[PDB]
Amino acid sequence: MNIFEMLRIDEGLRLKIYKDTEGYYTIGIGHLLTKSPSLNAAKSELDKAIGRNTNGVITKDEAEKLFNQDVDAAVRGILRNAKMKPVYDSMDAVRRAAMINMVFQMGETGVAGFTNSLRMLQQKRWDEAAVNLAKSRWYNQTPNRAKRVITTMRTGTWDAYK
Ligand SMILES: [Cl-]
Ligand SMILES: [Cl-]
Repeated sequence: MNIFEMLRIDEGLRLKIYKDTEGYYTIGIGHLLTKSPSLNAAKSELDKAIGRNTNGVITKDEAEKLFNQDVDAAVRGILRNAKMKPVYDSMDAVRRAAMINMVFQMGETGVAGFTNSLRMLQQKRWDEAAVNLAKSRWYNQTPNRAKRVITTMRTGTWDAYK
């Protein structure tokens, strides 16, 4: 298991524009296109991203290319974030993967405001952080996924994903 497989499980794969859990236009493996209500807008954003006239449908290969770029960007966002980087650097590999999953889902910004959880994580106070992370809108909206990520962070193993 690794970040890629892990996220491909949490996000799924869809080759036609779809609405995500928040009602936003998405495609591929969790690639958010736009927070706007317009599909035309979404379609425009897709075509710019892919570099062709897609008409709202992409191939598997294209989905994977967006996904790779998105994972890469999530990492780099963490490393560039003054609140997040030291937390991340302090952790082992499995737990770093849990953190990338979160930033992938919620944006660097969204994750950088879990101040309290970040501190506990950095202190290696796992059960506590786990409890704190569940006290969030994130957990109340997408509970099944949040638990998976939260157990991974908690245990530092991939059991939630087997
Ligand atoms: Cl893009
Ligand atoms: Cl979920």
